Amino acid sequence: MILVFLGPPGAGKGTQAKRLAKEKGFVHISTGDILREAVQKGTPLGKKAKEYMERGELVPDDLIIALIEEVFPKHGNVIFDGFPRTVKQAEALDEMLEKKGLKVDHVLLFEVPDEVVIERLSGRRINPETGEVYHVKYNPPPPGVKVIQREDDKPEVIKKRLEVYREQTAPLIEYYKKKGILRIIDASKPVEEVYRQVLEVIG
Ligand SMILES: Nc1ncnc2c1ncn2[C@@H]1O[C@H](COP(=O)(O)OP(=O)(O)O)[C@@H](O)[C@H]1O
Ligand SMILES: Nc1ncnc2c1ncn2[C@@H]1O[C@H](COP(=O)(O)O)[C@@H](O)[C@H]1O
Ligand code: ALF
Ligand SMILES: [Mg+2]
Repeated sequence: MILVFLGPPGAGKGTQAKRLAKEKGFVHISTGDILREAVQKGTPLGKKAKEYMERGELVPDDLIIALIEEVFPKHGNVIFDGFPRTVKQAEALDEMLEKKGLKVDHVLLFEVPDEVVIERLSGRRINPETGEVYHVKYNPPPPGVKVIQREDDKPEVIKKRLEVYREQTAPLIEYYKKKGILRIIDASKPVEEVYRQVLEVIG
């Protein structure tokens, strides 16, 4: 089974993907997590991607396409979390998979309004050593866990990221609808309820 999680920044895609992957054995491919690792390591990819990410812009397609060619699991279940994020990325994914006799089985759209997105992102905090994600209101970190606010979760950068999503990523909703594989979830609900809806799709 190959899944794509699609939706605005802060919709809860990572939160749900991490759980589904552990509980059901999917390989989790988060382009954001992988890119943040590259930046830390200072690889050619990381050094180039950094300033796009800091501005809330997308990293250029060719870099992301190469990244996915390099890490795409040969066999077994996969969740692509935050990839694809452009039409050209989605076209590349389809081509890659077809060469392997595979296809995307379901694309889960995490629907949530802007006001909710903005609250989730402005209260998001991360453990920079593990990538674990918390929320100051909805899931605060316990004692002993040092967390930070991502630079891209600043108010002006959140604004830009939502703009970028609407212009470049939201067209994927129609791209996948027209493949017959889009499934809608209400990602504005609390975490447990979102997860129930995820399980319903993949079942
Ligand atoms: N259903 C939910 N309700 C409330 N807060 C949530 C929910 N899902 C995730 N969060 C919190 O909202 C923020 C965004 O979640 P995250 O999984 O990082 O989203 P994404 O991967 O889509 O950008 C995080 O701070 C997370 O703790
Ligand atoms: N598929 C992608 N294409 C382009 N840039 C991406 C992609 N995934 C992550 N990014 C970059 O990483 C940032 C964080 O994304 P994420 O961690 O998925 O919320 C984005 O705002 C982009 O700068
Ligand atoms: F996957 Al995001 F901000 F959209 F961590
Ligand atoms: Mg994420």
